[PDB]
Amino acid sequence: FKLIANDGKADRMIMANDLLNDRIKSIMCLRAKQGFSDPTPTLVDIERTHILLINSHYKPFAAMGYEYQKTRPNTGNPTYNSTIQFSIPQFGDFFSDMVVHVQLAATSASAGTVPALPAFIGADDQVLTSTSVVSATENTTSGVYTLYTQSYVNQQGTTQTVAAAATNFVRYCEYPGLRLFKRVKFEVNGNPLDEYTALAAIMYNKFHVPDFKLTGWKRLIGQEVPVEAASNLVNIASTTPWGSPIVALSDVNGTAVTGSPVNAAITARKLTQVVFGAQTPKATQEQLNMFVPLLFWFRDPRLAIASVSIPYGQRFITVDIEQQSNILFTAPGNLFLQTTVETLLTTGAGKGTATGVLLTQYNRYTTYTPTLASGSSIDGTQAVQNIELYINNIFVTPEIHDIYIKRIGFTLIRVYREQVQREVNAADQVLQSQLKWPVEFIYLGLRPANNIAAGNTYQWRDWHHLTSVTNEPVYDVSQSYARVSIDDTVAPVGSTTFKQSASQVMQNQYIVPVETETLDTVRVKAHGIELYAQYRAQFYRDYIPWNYGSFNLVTPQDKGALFLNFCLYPGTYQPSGHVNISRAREFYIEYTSSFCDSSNPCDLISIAKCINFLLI
Amino acid sequence: KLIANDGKADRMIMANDLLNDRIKSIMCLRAKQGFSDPTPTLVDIERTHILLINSHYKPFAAMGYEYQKTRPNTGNPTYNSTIQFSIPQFGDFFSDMVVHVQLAATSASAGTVPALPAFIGADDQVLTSTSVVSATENTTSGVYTLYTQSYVNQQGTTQTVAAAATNFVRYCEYPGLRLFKRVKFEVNGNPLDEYTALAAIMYNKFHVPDFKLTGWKRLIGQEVPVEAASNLVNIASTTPWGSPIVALSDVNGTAVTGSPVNAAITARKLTQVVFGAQTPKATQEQLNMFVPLLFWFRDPRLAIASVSIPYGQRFITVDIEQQSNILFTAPGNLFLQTTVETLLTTGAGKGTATGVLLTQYNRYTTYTPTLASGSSIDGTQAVQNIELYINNIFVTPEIHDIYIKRIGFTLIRVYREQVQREVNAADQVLQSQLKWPVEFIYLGLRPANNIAAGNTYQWRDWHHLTSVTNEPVYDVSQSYARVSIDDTVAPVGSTTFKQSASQVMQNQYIVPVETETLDTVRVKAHGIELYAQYRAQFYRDYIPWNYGSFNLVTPQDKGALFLNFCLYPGTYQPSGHVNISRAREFYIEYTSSFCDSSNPCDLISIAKCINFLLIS
Amino acid sequence: GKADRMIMANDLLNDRIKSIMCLRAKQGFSDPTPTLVDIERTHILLINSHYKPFAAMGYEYQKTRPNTGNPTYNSTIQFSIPQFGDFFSDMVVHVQLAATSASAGTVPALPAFIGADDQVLTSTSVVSATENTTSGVYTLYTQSYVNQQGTTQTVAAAATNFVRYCEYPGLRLFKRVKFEVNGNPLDEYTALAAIMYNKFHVPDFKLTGWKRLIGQEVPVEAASNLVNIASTTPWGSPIVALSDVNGTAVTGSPVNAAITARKLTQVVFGAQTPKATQEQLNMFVPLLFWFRDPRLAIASVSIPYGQRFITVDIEQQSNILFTAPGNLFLQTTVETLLTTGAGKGTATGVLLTQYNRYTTYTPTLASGSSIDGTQAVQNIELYINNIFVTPEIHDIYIKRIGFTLIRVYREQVQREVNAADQVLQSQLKWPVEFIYLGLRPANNIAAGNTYQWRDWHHLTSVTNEPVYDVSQSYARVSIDDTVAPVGSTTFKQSASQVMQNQYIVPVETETLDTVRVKAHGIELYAQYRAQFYRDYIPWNYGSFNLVTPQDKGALFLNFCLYPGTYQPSGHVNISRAREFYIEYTSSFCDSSNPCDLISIAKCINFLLI
Repeated sequence: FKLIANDGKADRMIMANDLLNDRIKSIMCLRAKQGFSDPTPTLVDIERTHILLINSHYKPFAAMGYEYQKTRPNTGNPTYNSTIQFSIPQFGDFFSDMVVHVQLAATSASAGTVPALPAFIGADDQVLTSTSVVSATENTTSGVYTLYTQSYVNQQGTTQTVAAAATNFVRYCEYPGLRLFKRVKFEVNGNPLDEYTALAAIMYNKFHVPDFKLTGWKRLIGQEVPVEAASNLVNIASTTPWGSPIVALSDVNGTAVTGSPVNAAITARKLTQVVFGAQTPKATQEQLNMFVPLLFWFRDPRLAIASVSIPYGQRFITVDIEQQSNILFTAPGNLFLQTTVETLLTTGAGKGTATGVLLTQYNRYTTYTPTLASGSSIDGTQAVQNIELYINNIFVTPEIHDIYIKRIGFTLIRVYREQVQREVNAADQVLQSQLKWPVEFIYLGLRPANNIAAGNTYQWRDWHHLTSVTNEPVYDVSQSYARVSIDDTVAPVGSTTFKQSASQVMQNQYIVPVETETLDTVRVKAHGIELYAQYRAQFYRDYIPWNYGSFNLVTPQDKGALFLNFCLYPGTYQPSGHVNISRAREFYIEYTSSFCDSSNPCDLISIAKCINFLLI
Repeated sequence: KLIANDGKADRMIMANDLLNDRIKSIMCLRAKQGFSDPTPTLVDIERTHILLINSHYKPFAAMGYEYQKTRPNTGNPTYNSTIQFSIPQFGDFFSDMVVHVQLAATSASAGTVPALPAFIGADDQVLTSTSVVSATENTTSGVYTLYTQSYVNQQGTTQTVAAAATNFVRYCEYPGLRLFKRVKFEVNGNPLDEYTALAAIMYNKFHVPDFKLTGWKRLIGQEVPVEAASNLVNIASTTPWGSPIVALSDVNGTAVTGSPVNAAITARKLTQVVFGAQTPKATQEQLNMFVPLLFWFRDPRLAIASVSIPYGQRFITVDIEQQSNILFTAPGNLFLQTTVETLLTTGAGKGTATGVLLTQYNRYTTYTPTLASGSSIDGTQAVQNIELYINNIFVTPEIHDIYIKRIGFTLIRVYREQVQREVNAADQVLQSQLKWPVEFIYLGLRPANNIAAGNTYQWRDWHHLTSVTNEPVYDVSQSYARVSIDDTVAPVGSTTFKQSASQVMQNQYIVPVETETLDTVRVKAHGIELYAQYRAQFYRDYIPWNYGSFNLVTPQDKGALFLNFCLYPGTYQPSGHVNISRAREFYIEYTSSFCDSSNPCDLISIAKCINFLLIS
Repeated sequence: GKADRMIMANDLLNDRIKSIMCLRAKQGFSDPTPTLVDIERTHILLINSHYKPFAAMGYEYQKTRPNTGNPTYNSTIQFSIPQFGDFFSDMVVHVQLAATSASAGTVPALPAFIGADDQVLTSTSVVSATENTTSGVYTLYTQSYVNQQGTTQTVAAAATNFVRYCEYPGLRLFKRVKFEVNGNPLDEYTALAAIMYNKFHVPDFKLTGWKRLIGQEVPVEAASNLVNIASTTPWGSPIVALSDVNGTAVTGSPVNAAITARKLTQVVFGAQTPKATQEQLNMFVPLLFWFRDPRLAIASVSIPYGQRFITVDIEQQSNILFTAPGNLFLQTTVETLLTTGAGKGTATGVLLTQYNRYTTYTPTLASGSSIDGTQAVQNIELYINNIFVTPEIHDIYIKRIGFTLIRVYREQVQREVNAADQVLQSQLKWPVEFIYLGLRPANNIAAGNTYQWRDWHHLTSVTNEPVYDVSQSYARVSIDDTVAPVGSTTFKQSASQVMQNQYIVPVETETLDTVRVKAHGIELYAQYRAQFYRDYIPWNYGSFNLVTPQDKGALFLNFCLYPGTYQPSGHVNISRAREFYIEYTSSFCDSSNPCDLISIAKCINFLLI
């Protein structure tokens, strides 16, 4: 390998090595001519035209150091559903990133009871005890007698008695640290300098937490992380779990049989994910510790705020705490409704009834439904045991401090501007009344009001979703077949003395959350001129987040998270585009919906990140 | 305390004594020169030191951007045709481009239940419209083996041979990437840059990091996994097992191996489901894709001046793939049930249909999803809409005339593709497509069977760069039954104590096992070894791991290889290349343990080259 | 206006243009049009295809064998760094371990009896029973060995274990990795450093390559058959879409599926999965030195050939390769027989009404079947990126750069038995950017830990929680065609519970509750919960250079603003680092659970040319 540095027009345009050699020849000639001791050029001489890919240079930084400080609230002992205020203490010359430690006590539901059994299903042979409800359907035409049985059991199968003791489990809503803070306000002189709601926090959750930060984020805000679990070998090369009668069969013409398993060719095991954190129902949710970070522009160290610039007299962080009934929820515990259907096929007298004779075919179907206990609810006395605000304080030399205060003048900042418009219309043009500055981009969703309804038993999960979520069962079913001869003098093949039994039992059940999009098209108009034409929803949810922002902008998992973009580099401090303030006044977001109507009201959530300034 | 000066280390890193000397100096000068405020500027400070707190930014020359969509000039779009778009006149510059493709809802044509398979056993053969039955006697063992096959639906209902049955339909695994057979950007009828689907899958493997992946999938029609939670599988302090087996101890008090104990955590299982375009469905709903055009000017810095490429002769030209390479037939609600029953009788005629005293009965059952006969894709499926979206950029008239006058030229990156079919285990392949400096090359050896119509897995293998075989993974439901048929005989030890067992296929998984087609790669140019003969994993794993930062993904595909010649692949600033001279006589040598005459493979080679584009 | 004036300052720009064109016209330039550099003195151009030419440079990799002869486990291997390029940069080690199997062994002896009655011992099964004449339940215990197909294995017959590699074997094989210069370690690190990198510095756009480089298996996505088919159901008709006598849908009666869906599962079949034969393992273990950065490649003339070496100490095979249960399983069967007539609850009781079977399978080691100690290190080679520059620039660079800033590892591991302690960091004597911290239980690396192959790199106490997939089964059969079955004891009951699969959940118990950091009478970090160092700090700092770790015990004590960048951005001063205390709280570590406090610091040093 030799390094060729001048090979035609392409190398002269990319490396320009002959101009570089002419610069070096010429620069050594002048250094010598002028009386310099060392004629060889300086590294910045070369870097006037060329870039050095091998370069160890760095700049010394003006001396600095930082330290975190904890602070308790001014507002007494913390509770749910209250406003908590923090003073920004006088410590560092600057303060930067902030995070709040939240501690919620271990908690359990109150003792309740087993509820009443369901109603009868069949019209005949109805018996209701304290442990089961039995009914039947007769069918004297076919000879099939169908017997329904429902009962309450625990996980081990032991039947529970109606009105006996039973306790529900408890669980947290998904991303509890994000729902806990209804509003977060940075306060100076009584006036909000910036504030955001849980709506802005979940938008951050959907758009700005890439994978290399995701496990820490979920742990910071109390969301359970899946744990990987490995099975036994399911495949062992050169063998099979199947009984040999069905293994490696060939038909009478020598063709390998379709549906006949053959030995495995690899040795493998299965991976499955389990969760057992705050969102998983438990008899006792243990103490929940969260570190909810505050999503203000000055998290950036370059944008730390001068302590002398904001009077200690009234600089506050203020956090409105959510109600407990929106954070902690009941859910079925160790109690399951067992539904059982049995079919009896008789041929003799009384066939199709409880008195039929000669039973040829028995079938059984059994599902299990996790059931809530009655009178068992969340402990309304659950203590908020601790809440403390952490502030990164930054310190600089007195010389640099003086120069810095006297010379920057102003700093560019980003603020949140929210608006929530209730909608029953399949199409509307909503004036964006709350927008008043240059807007870089707008988070946009159309969240169905039902996602936050107390009557929605999936509110713990649906609350941060921006679509309509329907719940889709996927059943794991175990299938049995059993055959038995009851006459030891008669060949069973072809005989009714060769009985038949089969059963289908629910092994498990998953719930698939199917998202239904609420937005079809979105149009952005200002003074009657289109900022965005009427484009399909997937353009703002998939394309714009894919194309712009690099590792600062995440293509969101939520099918309802839309990104109205107006700059070229949405993540970066350096400005790169916005919508002017005269247009920011008369600003319309027009949507079309296949979902929203009077029967399904929705909230059009628009959250804008706007450019503002701070003088010192 | 901020320390700022601990000996050698702190001067080299922070140089604070120097900084304070500079401050004293500047303050004395500005006073002596007659400045009223002698405090240094922030600019003075930064000539030697970096300020870790600095809100400085630069104002940007005013610019905005807005998208505009246009319809093709070539009439109504269809499969297997050429679509051409004009790049309309609108902005001073045009940049990122995406194309909305809208394929209609579709479903397969009505077919019939196929014929039953051939007999398996030689004895007792009976063929009926609903089942095929054959047997194998064994009068030595007493085991009578009965084979029965039939067609059923998901509910298990028998289906008559030649009865109506309809296949499901699915899209291939990245329909947006396969659909655009070729994508050209023509100026004056000549291709300035063009790429094929092979370039798109290379982008899919190397340049879609996970924080862009979900959106990327939704843009090009790849279904996205949905997380699904199950009921509780572990409840702390209890167990699903029956109590006779729980927490056993042997005669010596030691806990029994294989005896379950109560759980110690409360947990549920997470599982992923898909139900999008690649899942077989009765109806595949309307497919709306937004396929990004992977040209260099997608970078906003590198937008194309509209004055430089005149309207009326600039075009985006897309060649559309055939429908049969995009939309596919799959089994629907029809399954081959393959049942094997073994009857162990011990009385007279044992091992025969006339055996008397049945002791043990075993049943084994698999289900195989089966295609219906004469049920294929709807060839009339319409391309309902295709539209090119171009981001237009507007700048001030003042900067526009300045920029076009002074910028001179712009760097561009072009695709240079060569495909060579091979039947050799080893070979030297001249790269006749390389005319310009080469930055890096995407390399794969894709078996021809991956894109062949006879491969029933083409819908999935088409983008893979290895040989892919299908290993089954079975979930089996094992049952046992035991029944005494005589109430006067003690069951234990009595042939009246029957035995019955069944093995039922609960589900089946297909594991795609990758067999690598490349063993080593050597790169040789003008008689110079650029890369010595190295194992493939050096190019697939180490080079993508070490280079490119978040611009280079370590590919999942075991056959995706990255030949690198620059230090920062993905950046605009050039960082190394292969000169034109060596690019003009460039050989890729490979060795392969797979490619022979029975397994032809395509040595796909796609280079990214540096070229230049002049103004105006 | 007002807001745009400060962001774009277009009025000032238009005047600078108008101003510049006037001056150039006065001074007699042919072209009054301003330069782009003129514009960039005040404004930034968002559309700009400018670039600088780079001083010519190419690179090539070179491959070298050791100086120490043929490689073996548990030895020291040294590579020279040959004279080739003007600079050398990133380094990677190709390791090739031969295909291997366990030795032939035997089916172990069967378990002891369980019940006190009716004990029977053959070479294929153990049987024992527990009577109950009060209830009439006769319980029958059966244990035996089978293979995966269920064929009964005979005691003392042949059986071979399987072989598996420990997790991340490329990170454990390199016990010590070392860049020696003029006889002295310039930088060195152990496997503890490498696993910290595994936890903090491998983002997921690099993760599949990283795992393939160091011998960690990659999960493979696998799709199933349709489990939901819209407008139909797997359930048989009698239980679908039921309504009660009031017209209300029955709770627990399945309905037709609304979507068509299929499952995705993940499987592994790489070096961590037990196999009859592990095929030859090929790893490319990257060497994690500071000079992997091309900007910081070491100049050849400054550290010439002959006084520069890479020295690697190889782990013992016993901590890399492990035996595992192969195709051998302990089947544990319990059968209950409820009889009501004479002799009820014993083996002679008549009138059997209810049968139940419960069956689990436990993978079982074979006796006398161990790993192959002859297993060869078949090849080991060091790859070095060499960089070439023109003679003119190289002469200038070697005369002008002066020095380069470097980063080096400083490790201390102190065994602890205290629930709380304040531990002096004796290994820090240079500025400190950040420290990786963990309290690893000593049993995670213990040979007596069957799960050592998995726990060795974990920084918490890992416990194993089983998760079972149980197949439930029911059977009824009428044994008298002249008696109506409903309500009759001639209508028999039968049920079985068979283990379909078992998963093992690694539950991590944290060993660190709080961490406080002191240095020379200064609190650098007040006593905070571990989750502040594990979760908040890696989340807020480092951008794509700092991954929030999955290991619940990995902590990041940060002392800089931009960890992972070359430009310095904060450090613990030399005076404080020289008297440095890390105080911890533990709810796990005590006399019975020894733990190792692992502190690995990244320190700043400098290198002269």
